[PDB]
Amino acid sequence: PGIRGPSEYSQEPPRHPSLKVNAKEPFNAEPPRSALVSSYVTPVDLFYKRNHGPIPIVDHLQSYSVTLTGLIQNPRKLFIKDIRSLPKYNVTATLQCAGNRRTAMSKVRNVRGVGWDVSAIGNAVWGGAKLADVLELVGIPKLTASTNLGARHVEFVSVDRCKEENGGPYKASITLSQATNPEADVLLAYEMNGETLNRDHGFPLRVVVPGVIGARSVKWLDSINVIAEESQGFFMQKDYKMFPPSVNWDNINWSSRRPQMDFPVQSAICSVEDVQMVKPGKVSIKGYAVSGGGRGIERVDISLDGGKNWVEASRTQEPGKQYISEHSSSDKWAWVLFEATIDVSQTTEVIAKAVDSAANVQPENVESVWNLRGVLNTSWHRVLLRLG
Amino acid sequence: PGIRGPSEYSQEPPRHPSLKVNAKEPFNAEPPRSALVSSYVTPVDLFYKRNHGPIPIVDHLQSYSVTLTGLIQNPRKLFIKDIRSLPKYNVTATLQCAGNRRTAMSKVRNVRGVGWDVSAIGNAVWGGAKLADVLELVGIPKLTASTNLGARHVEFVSVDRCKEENGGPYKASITLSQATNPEADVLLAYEMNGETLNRDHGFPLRVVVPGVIGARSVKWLDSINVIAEESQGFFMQKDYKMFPPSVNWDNINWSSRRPQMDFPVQSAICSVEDVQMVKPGKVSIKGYAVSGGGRGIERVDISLDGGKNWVEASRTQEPGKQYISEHSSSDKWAWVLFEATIDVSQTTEVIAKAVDSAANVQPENVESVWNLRGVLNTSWHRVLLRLG
Ligand code: MTQ
Ligand code: MTQ
Ligand SMILES: [Cs+]
Ligand SMILES: [Cs+]
Ligand SMILES: [Cs+]
Ligand SMILES: [Cs+]
Repeated sequence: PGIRGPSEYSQEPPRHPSLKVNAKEPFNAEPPRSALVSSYVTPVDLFYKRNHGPIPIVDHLQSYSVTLTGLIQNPRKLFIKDIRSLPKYNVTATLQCAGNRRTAMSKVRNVRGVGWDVSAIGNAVWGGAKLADVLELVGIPKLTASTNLGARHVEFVSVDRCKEENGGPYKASITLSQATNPEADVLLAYEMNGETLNRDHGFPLRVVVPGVIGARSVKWLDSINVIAEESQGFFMQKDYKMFPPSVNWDNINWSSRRPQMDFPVQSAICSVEDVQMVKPGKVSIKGYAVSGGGRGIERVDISLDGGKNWVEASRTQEPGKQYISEHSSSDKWAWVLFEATIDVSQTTEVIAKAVDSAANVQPENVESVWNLRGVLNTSWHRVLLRLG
Repeated sequence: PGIRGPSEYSQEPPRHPSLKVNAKEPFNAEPPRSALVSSYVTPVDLFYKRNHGPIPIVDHLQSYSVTLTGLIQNPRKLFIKDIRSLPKYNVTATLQCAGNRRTAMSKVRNVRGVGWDVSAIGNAVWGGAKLADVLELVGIPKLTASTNLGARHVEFVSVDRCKEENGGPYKASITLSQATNPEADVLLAYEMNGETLNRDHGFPLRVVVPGVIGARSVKWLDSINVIAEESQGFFMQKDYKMFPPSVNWDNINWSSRRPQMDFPVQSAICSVEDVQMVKPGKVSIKGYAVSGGGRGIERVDISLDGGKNWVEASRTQEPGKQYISEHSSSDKWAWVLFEATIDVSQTTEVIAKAVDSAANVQPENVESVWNLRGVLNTSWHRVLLRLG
């Protein structure tokens, strides 16, 4: 034991004051819209924070370890020294919380849960060890779907403490396939944006699962548990699922839906507020677009006339570099930043929507995708510009 | 030379007479709706047929070969005997033509091209050698993105002859990443539904690229050409791209869009016609749903009231087996068949839409996704039931 998960909030780390706080305990927060999109790589200070419990505190860093157990030949135990000695990779990858844009779905028909605007999302450079390498180390070769021992899934278990698990830890799981395929870039990350991982973001070690919803990138690892069936954790089985609009608290059956992993094409306008005063002339419409599953953004469309007509915005990743969608130069796990300059002379509704590399679209209206958990609001984002 | 590509249509193979023919020369055809969905595995007789030119004819089977050239150490030449001696795989995979459902898009605003109804799609068991294995044979190891010789793409060149290429061959390409990853199941297929591959479908050898539009699964292979940049073939650069609705023949710039590979969530009702007479009582609404990229179908929704309310249809792959979406038992490259029994007492509009494992949705209206080439019509399919 080099680390503990507190059961109360007295030793929480400090955060940037500019953060819009959606829940204090546990800590759930997001940057102001106008700062989200200022840079392609999200500074740690401004990277959104989503926690189900108190933040773990490390008393003694050497003596911290991740335990490799379950359907494995030799249940080893891996120290932070051991993880840093594996071949290091740097993966650029956006974490988007499945809760992103929930508040606007709630406004239409109420949802229980923490409120989020348009910034429950962040892009960072993750440094660490590939999970496939770590599993090779324990007798599970690369590109394996299942083993002779019955292994099919990999469960990541935290050291934190959540009310929902009655004081137990946050957990998630992924398939052995995904875990064991180095091209899927699942990372045991000990670094974020070139610095040592912070407390808020999972120090000393988190999993990062690219192209998958935020909720699966488990922070503050206690164990990596190789198992026969998917994790039966509360947050795999009784959350983070996409129900149809007909489903409510009286008819919900949690086993009727599969756990959400991949996520669909998303965009939002960030350079202006949902209802914003402007001076006549040129206004810069800037924002983000992403899709899960390693799919890029082929197109961002912007409309000034209630969606009769669209004009195409520009798209960019690393600044200077030209963005190309299904391409070896592109950062396939990361968002894409969009900009369009428009001419305003009158009170104007502006709308943004994105289309990904697989030609997937965003739903026109929240109503068609409205869901009980208030997740994956990918409605066309509509903003209103007014003449002040 | 054991095979040739004709320049004229005098030696075309026979087809099933039930086929609805959309163009005779070259041969472009699709089964009647009502037969499409009778079985999970589409019989070869009824599997849709899409050709840009005359069908190649083989005069001498031994002496046919595929040539491995380009950015490769030892330009080998591989005979059909050699391909069959590699480890055989059987992959279940749906080919959907990017042109599927084009005619309905054209009704709204005219598109140039061959007309298709709802059946430019088919599901089969493909037998052959993995392309990753074949490339390993020529010194390119598995899970490579690029090589020291500058290789980044793999181009498949046919032996056929197309007007568009001025008598030259149909070609496509994929990334070295996709080609070389055995989990992507790219196959050099010599078998289809347990029999030897037909002429129509590429005898003796075609590529099948799962989870990617039909157009990339190049038939009647002449050469597998490892190269530094994407193929400059006509059908990669000047076709099979997804343009926004504002693009027309006066403003089109082909380099403005990337070549379409993955495709989005699609469904159609097949057990009844777009306008159909029924007797009061119980009517079975049966169809297909698919998505590209190895994504499953999480949900199919059916509405009888103009899309105010939806009820969930059932979903099935292999009969008897229970379909589960992101699961080891599921056929991730294959379509999903849906059925719902409904009660009709009155004249009724029925609507079907699907939602994939990544929670991607279908666009409500063609207008929003209308495009010049008339590809990837994934509009909600609406049918009209009348009281006769
Ligand atoms: N140990 C641990 N405890 C958590 O509550 C926990 N929650 C997260 C969810 S649920 Mo969601 O609501 O799909 S977004 C999200 C991210 C947030 O990463 P970060 O704080 O570092 O921005 O951490 C995931 N990882 C976790 N790990
Ligand atoms: N050699 C060759 N010539 C073709 O014209 C050719 N066209 C195809 C397209 S273009 Mo599309 O417009 O996206 S659907 C489709 C499929 C059809 O395979 P099959 O006919 O056996 O169903 O083969 C692709 N492979 C090809 N291979
Ligand atoms: Cs431990
Ligand atoms: Cs890159
Ligand atoms: Cs050849
Ligand atoms: Cs399977």
